[PDB]
Amino acid sequence: SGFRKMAFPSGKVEGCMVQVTCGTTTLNGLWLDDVVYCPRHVICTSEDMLNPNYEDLLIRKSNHNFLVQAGNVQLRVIGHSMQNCVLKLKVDTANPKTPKYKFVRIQPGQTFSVLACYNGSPSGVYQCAMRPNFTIKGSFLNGSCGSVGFNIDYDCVSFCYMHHMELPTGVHAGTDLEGNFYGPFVDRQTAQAAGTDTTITVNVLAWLYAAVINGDRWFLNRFTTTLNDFNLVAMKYNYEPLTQDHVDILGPLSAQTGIAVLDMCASLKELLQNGMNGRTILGSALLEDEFTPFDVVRQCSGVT
Amino acid sequence: SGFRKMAFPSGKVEGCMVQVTCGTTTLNGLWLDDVVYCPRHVICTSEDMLNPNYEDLLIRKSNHNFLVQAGNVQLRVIGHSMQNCVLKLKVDTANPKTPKYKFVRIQPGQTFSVLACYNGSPSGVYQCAMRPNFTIKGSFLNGSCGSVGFNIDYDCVSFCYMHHMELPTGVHAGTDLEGNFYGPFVDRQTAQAAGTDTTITVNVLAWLYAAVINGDRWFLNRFTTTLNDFNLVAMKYNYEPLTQDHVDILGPLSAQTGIAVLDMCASLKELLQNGMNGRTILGSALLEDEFTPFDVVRQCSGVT
Ligand SMILES: *[C@](O)(C(=O)NC)[C@H](C[C@@H]1CCNC1=O)NC(=O)[C@H](CC1CC1)n1cccc(NC(=O)Nc2ccccc2)c1=O
Ligand SMILES: *[C@](O)(C(=O)NC)[C@H](C[C@@H]1CCNC1=O)NC(=O)[C@H](CC1CC1)n1cccc(NC(=O)Nc2ccccc2)c1=O
Repeated sequence: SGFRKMAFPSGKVEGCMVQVTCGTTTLNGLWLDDVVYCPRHVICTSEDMLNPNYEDLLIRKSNHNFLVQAGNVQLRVIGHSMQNCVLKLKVDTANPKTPKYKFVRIQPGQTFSVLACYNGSPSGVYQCAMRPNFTIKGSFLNGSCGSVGFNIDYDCVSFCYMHHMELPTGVHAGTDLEGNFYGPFVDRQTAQAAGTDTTITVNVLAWLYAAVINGDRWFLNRFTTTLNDFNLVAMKYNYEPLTQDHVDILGPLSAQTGIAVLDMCASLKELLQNGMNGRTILGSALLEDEFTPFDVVRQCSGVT
Repeated sequence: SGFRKMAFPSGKVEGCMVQVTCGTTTLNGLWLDDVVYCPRHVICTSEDMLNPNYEDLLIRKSNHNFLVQAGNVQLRVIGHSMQNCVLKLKVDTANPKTPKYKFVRIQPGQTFSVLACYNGSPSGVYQCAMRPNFTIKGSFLNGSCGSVGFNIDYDCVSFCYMHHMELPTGVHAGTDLEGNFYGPFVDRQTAQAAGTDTTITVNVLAWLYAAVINGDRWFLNRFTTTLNDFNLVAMKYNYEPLTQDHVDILGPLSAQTGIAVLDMCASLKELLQNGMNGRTILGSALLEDEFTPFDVVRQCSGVT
């Protein structure tokens, strides 16, 4: 049994990761078929970062300015296109190991695997969630940019994130693979703080269900509640408003544990109102909100 | 910046994972060159599990009893050998994608990546530590057995663990790739509980150093201490005795933060004696002991 923060295998993505060099700047690229994707700020100097005009910066740039390196192989750029905040570089080769793939923009609450890369080479993989504020709590050093976040349907890799910037609080922002930022952020060295970081209620309820499954159950109260009731408690503790689909979604888990959603909503309610009082649910001494109902099911089923 | 529990890329290991079927039982195998490694309890029936005599069970078994499946390919077994609690199956093919590899037995405190597998296909990867008791806190369902834990030196994969059983408390035990159990455990369905789970002191000190680096510093006290002093506090809170090498090892971190080891030993000392009082160091409301000094450095350097 047992339960951990666990990421999708990285093998399929690994072999799509290449180094991109334009001038001084060097960051990571995603190579699918004969296109290579990268953050457009690869063309920016440090003096530009303050206030860049990417179109204008693009004038002076040509195919030959972009050094794309796949291990020890210098892919020939033969065409370059900007899309929102991504650069796409047409190359003369197709990636032999392009998998079945897709670009998806995820909703806030949804989780993905992040393969961290420095110089086209992967350092590590870790799982995180798209937070309500639209930020992520990543692990990212200078060089990391152009790393991507993904899910797999054991066949088709789904690309949701590409990393661009770090923010106050030491959190992160980035783009879908069409280069639109999650959240009202821009690629610019300017003051742009995050909003209020709210907790993903449904995700916690899943974590609590995962505890029951596993055996931790001390938090299980004898009371029930209402949706309206609980949502009136939730806003006080900056949790996200729990809806009916959210209820629907927790059904299978409810099914498996024989604990109605709304009873679990009341177990949580007291934990908000009374804290864990220095006990540990599933190892954590905090309420974990970075597991989707699906993420739990994956792990309490053995899906591959 | 930011800091996460992060696992080595799984790509190289992924392509060494195969399904092994002997009778009803079906578990995972590691295929390197022309040998396939699996837990020997693949030859056990449920009636055997109670008390198995593997030698005796082996008599009735032949090369043709072991179905090794690499995706949709039925590797020909041509020789079978038992080593402690592992089965090695000689096959007529070499694994095309065998990486530079090694078998290492790790010490308690050392961490590795676990690639969880069901039916030769990987479900997920996650990082955990070999605990002082010699157990691991894994995520493992029936089917998981024969999954392996590894580190990579970005070249050479080092194999340290292969998963066999789950224990009371919902923790796990297993073997090096030579099939010797970590800890005084046997492959048998019998009563065999773990010992006292102690905390890996040095690992926590690293986590604390990772906080300072990142920016969390509220726990930094104005006091210092002694090794003997702190170790007298540690035993009370079931932490591992901190030694001089452990001090030596924390040097680079000390170097980077300009905080002597022994000052950090005093910051910890109060946290033991006073608890976090419902604050969060690096997201966790608990003292995290599953990061090696090296693990921190990797992540606060960008090693690949
Ligand atoms: C990325 O460009 C890269 O890897 N390039 C090789 C880089 C990655 C980040 C740096 C360290 N960790 C990271 O995730 N990101 C940037 O340098 C980024 C460039 C974007 C396009 C404009 N960037 C530039 C300038 C400033 C910041 N962030 C801050 O300094 N913000 C901040 C202000 C106050 C307090 C805390 C943070 C930035 O991310
Ligand atoms: C493994 O054999 C497998 O995957 N086979 C296909 C399997 C994996 C575990 C089952 C669920 N999670 C796991 O990690 N392990 C076993 O079945 C294992 C076999 C070993 C060789 C003897 N095994 C058999 C019998 C009993 C246990 N453990 C317990 O039931 N122990 C226990 C007692 C009391 C309280 C809690 C646990 C066992 O692991």
